Amino acid sequence: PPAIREPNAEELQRAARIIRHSDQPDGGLALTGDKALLFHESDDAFLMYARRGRSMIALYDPIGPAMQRAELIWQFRDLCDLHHARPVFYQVRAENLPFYMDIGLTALKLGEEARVDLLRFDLENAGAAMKDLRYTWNRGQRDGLALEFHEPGQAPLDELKAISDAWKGFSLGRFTPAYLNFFRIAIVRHQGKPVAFANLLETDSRELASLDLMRVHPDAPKLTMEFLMLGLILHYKAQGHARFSLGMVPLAGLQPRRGAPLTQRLGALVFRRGEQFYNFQGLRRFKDKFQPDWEPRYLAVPAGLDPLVALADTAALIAGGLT
Ligand SMILES: [Cl-]
Ligand SMILES: [Cl-]
Ligand SMILES: [Cl-]
Repeated sequence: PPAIREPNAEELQRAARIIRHSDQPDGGLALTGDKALLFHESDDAFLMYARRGRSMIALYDPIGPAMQRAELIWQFRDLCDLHHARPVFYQVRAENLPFYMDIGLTALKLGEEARVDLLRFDLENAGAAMKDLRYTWNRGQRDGLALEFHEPGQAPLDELKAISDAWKGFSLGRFTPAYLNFFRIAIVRHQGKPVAFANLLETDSRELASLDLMRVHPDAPKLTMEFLMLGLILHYKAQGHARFSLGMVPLAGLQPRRGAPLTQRLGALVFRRGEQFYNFQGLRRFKDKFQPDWEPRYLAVPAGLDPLVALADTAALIAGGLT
């Protein structure tokens, strides 16, 4: 069998095209180039993966049209058997689960993704949740916080490096010019001084927009984070987008429920930090400030086999990274 390689600049450009034609902005993580690309025979859809141990671990569901997604999943199983490796899918949607079942994979709960319904989101709606955001938006504007947007290529990357340094791989983006040049970038300035930034995952449609890197200067005001997020939500709402993703919160960050099946517990082993799980304290509570809708995300592993092995390889690949 041939060699698993990183994609070239021609392949990356082809992948970038596929993402634009999709409703899957999170596919933009393929553009770091540290993930191998499995293109459909039509070159209208791709799947991204990495190898760790005897496992081949795909990142997210395949990027592309519905039918091509399903056929890529079968392609991947074929490719995995050709290399004598076990297929693993990291952070997949429940709707694609039947396809993973068909190639002989079961699943473990990994966490939950928070997405804000932009069409329903309004700061003048009821509830104290909206009240607090109105305060954050005005109090923050008094204090000199301002959100700006830069087309791809723009934005002082030297000023971004300052925040980035004061503040990996596979499931995350990389602070490199080659990568950040692909995306729109939002910057928060405290009375002119850069205090936070974030690259923006978009598509040519307005179905979904999400996040990747989001780094904040440690000396920045407390509200900078909340302000930056709220600003992005209002921004994409105005642009006419339907949903905005705040990212995922792994199991340990959700409300603890023991007495639960191992299927909905074992997924925690992906995020271990020494003698402790990453607890992701307040991460759920923070995302909940914007009243998002939560949806499960799964880790697809070979069925009828001890998932501890695939969990180990997945844990190693992730190396503790999250948005
Ligand atoms: Cl996702
Ligand atoms: Cl999907
Ligand atoms: Cl402060």
